[PDB]
Amino acid sequence: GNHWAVGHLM
Repeated sequence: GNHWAVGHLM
């Protein structure tokens, strides 16, 4: 998607 890394931290 646009940014999955955001789901790992937040």
